[PDB]
Amino acid sequence: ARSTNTFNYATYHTLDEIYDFMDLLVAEHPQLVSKLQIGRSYEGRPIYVLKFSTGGSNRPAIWIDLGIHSREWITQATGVWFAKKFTEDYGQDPSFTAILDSMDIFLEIVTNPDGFAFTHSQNRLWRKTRSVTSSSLCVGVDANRNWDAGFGKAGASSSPCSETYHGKYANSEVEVKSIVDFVKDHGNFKAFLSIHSYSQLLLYPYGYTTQSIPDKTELNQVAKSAVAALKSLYGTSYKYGSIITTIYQASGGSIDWSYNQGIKYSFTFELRDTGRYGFLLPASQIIPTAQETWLGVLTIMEHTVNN
Ligand SMILES: O=C(O)[C@H](Cc1ccccc1)C[N+](=O)[O-]
Ligand SMILES: [Zn+2]
Repeated sequence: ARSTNTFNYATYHTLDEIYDFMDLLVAEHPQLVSKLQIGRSYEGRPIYVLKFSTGGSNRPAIWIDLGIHSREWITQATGVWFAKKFTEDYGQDPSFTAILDSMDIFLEIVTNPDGFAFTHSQNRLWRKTRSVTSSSLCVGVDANRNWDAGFGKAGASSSPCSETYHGKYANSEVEVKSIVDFVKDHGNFKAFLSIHSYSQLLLYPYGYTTQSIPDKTELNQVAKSAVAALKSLYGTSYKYGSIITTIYQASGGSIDWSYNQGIKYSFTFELRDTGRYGFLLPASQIIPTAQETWLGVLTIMEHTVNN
């Protein structure tokens, strides 16, 4: 409602409620958190990134995006919880305090706001952006097939009506270009975490090719350690490995792009569950999901500051 402590973390929210939450958290924690507008969506909604910083200086940074696929409600709900948790644990958890004392975190809670608004007003299962061209009656692009990393290769669809439509060219979606510009402008990201649901997976690059990344051994073990940390709280069991070996080919993906920019700790989370409820994860699962996922993310961040 009126403070981040009266905000209900155990229910799903609208775009406007999440956007309001950001302003409240900035107001309450002005020495730690600022709200950045990195662009506007196809339909002209502001695209917001929360910056968590204690100072500097172009500090080494962690990127986290949630809700690129709009129907994956657990992700935006987890993003809100993450934002609050950062303000809770800074000054409290020594490990996390050390991360924020030397690094910045950039958190994008609603990466596809038009899709999110649309899952509230029209179609709960909508996944793509809401871009339209006169070239087709079909709406939207899969924003996680739109990145300039194996763009247009097997693992995406060239058909505008497809749910995995890659768009006409790489970065055609302003929601993607806004991130690309921000990350390129910055130049000093060390981790890039893209949060999705569902399937309980922790994935590293690549999706578009079977070629092993030169950091495979390391990321595989970081992934194993993060999965163990996550499992430790409530027993939630994740599988892990490269995108292509674990699911299948997928092209134009965010972490393939981020990894190719030299951002080593590039991972994609697929949160709860494994299909019991699927996209329609019960609200009662929001806080436990956010809690355990935090443990996994923290594990990755600790490897970033110490490397
Ligand atoms: O099919 C997809 O778009 C995803 C598989 C994937 C996961 C990470 C990078 C690229 C692709 C899963 N996603 O949450 O729907
Ligand atoms: Zn997704």
